[PDB]
Amino acid sequence: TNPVAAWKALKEGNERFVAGRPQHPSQSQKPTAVIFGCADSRVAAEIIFDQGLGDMFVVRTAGHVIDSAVLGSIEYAVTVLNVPLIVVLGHDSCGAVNAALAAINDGTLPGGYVRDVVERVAPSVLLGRRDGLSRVDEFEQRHVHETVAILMARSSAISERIAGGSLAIVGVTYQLDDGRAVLRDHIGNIGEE
Amino acid sequence: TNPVAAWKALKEGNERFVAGRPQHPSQSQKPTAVIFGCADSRVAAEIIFDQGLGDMFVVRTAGHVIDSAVLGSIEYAVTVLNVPLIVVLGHDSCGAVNAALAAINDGTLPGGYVRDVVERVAPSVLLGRRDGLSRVDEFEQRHVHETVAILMARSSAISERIAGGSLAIVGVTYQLDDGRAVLRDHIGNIGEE
Ligand SMILES: [Mg+2]
Ligand SMILES: [Mg+2]
Ligand SMILES: [Zn+2]
Ligand SMILES: [Zn+2]
Repeated sequence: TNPVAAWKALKEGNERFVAGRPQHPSQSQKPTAVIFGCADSRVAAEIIFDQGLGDMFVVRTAGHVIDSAVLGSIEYAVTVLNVPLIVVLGHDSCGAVNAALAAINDGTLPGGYVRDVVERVAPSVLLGRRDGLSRVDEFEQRHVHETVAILMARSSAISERIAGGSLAIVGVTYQLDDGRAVLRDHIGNIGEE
Repeated sequence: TNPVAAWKALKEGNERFVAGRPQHPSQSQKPTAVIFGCADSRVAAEIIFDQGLGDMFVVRTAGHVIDSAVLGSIEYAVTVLNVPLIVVLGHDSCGAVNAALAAINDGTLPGGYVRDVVERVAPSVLLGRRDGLSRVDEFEQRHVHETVAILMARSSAISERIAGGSLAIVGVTYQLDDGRAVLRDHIGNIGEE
């Protein structure tokens, strides 16, 4: 019902997952959070954060790429379903980011609608390279950061609710082999204090 | 490695889920299938089909709406990752479909990027109404059907691989309270014979 309670639920759920003591095995009302994840993730966010049925509204694309339908999906959860928290969720060994890194090397983009994915991931890799980054996971962390920024800049409905106090957005990553959800970016009050 | 083996894996996995005897509790290589699902689904496809880690490449938007990034995501799995099967996965009590039905009644679309979602779901509801449909689940089944058609029409890379023998696309629905994955549409050879 607010960003503090929503983030508390996810943080505790990931503590239970990491501990190997889940409350909602195979997931055992209106959603607590929007999760914006990557299509090549190897594990469901509902497992990572140990949530039950209907707790999460989940949007997923290759490399977290955003177009109008992706944006409208997230805006729908916030404005229609009144969801109080958006989590941009990144992961280790992201293949989409590796594909973007490959295209930059070769100086040309792939064809068809695959172009549309790589051209939306490549800007973050280029910013990353300007700042001295060189590894897929470093680029993915930067791309999570940039994706949070894109969502606020492109959607007045999102940005207004964050300013107004009823929405927060966080950038979070995990490494599959350790399971910990690492909080990176946080815009709005989520009760960390 | 081909659409027959891919569909066999999913069908058997859903039989194990329904039976209450899963091999991959909390999900216990290159993906076996693309799943295109709805963001307001209440349960992960990895549970419904009892799959392990990395087995599924999952794209999700509100109401299965398609834009360039969604399409490119699916095309990426097929052309880069050589995934042999796309599953358009629908579900009961879909809120996005109910939101589209509401907008049609009122004769005007919602604002911001929410417009972009409802205007991509509304065409299926209108076709549904022309054919005498009236319930959310009937409209969702029709919308699964239309979404399979859209993917083939909009992507030459997808359509060519289906014609060529290396890709199939299926439309599947489930009702949460019974768990069964119901096969509705099937383009290509998936070994049902
Ligand atoms: Mg902060
Ligand atoms: Mg057929
Ligand atoms: Zn990824
Ligand atoms: Zn739905």
